[PDB]
Amino acid sequence: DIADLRALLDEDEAEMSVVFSDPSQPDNPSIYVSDAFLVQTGYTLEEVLGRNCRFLQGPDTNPHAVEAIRQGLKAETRFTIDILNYRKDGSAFVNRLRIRPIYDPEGNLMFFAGAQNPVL
Amino acid sequence: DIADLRALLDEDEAEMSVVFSDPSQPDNPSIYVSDAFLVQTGYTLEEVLGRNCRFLQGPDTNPHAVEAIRQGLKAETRFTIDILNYRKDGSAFVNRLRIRPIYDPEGNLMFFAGAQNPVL
Ligand SMILES: Cc1cc2nc3c(=O)[nH]c(=O)nc-3n(C[C@H](O)[C@H](O)[C@H](O)COP(=O)(O)O)c2cc1C
Ligand SMILES: Cc1cc2nc3c(=O)[nH]c(=O)nc-3n(C[C@H](O)[C@H](O)[C@H](O)COP(=O)(O)O)c2cc1C
Repeated sequence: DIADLRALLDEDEAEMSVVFSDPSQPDNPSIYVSDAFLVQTGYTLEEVLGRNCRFLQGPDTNPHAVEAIRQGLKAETRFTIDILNYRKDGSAFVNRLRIRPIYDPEGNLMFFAGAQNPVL
Repeated sequence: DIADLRALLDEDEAEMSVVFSDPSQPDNPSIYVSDAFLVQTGYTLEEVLGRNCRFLQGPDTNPHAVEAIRQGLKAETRFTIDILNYRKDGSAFVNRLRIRPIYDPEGNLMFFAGAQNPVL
């Protein structure tokens, strides 16, 4: 039996590119990625599940934006950042990335939710 | 924001005593316990959340039934066992315990769900 991770999505996220990660696993890997994510990025589920989402970054991604995300995750707070991301075919797009922490009833950090929106 | 763990309950479990545990944490602690569980066992949420459910066992609990549960968990399969359990006030009851594993989209074990039913 498989956990319905999508039952933890916000209303805005249902038709969105969204990723859930497990920060209690080494390197905070994705444990769920929506079909919209896979469509936008050009990957199959097998290519990305269980990997840290940094594979979306590429040669012109700003390293300070990457460090900003890393510190935002450590802060365990809601944040949004515009970051240059890349599809499997090498094409680049500005990604408005919104991340929020999700806690268990004890109050321990449980998951991160990250929603991607191409900036048009 | 808090994960709706109860959104992973089976239909029969909603008005039941149920526990979810996190086997990736040391000693497989409870991360969710229903109000029906707390009512039947006589505990407050603070007294039991984050503890392994073996606190339900007591002086006349059969140690082979305990070992059976331990092996069933290692097997990652659905199982049910009748085991003598105890409330905080020391009173004892026969517990028909049903446990099932819950996996993530990758297929890795994610949670255990355990439902308690007093045998009448
Ligand atoms: C749920 C989640 C979703 C993420 N989505 C993206 C994303 O869409 N694009 C991106 O560049 N980084 C994303 N990240 C950030 C990377 O996974 C990583 O945290 C970032 O590169 C900083 O960590 P690092 O310095 O170890 O690489 C996401 C992180 C999480 C936890
Ligand atoms: C989700 C879950 C619910 C459990 N519920 C009970 C229970 O109601 N009564 C009980 O005696 N053991 C219950 N257990 C079993 C104990 O937590 C523990 O696994 C058992 O005592 C065997 O492990 P041990 O030999 O380390 O004690 C439950 C275990 C899990 C994972």
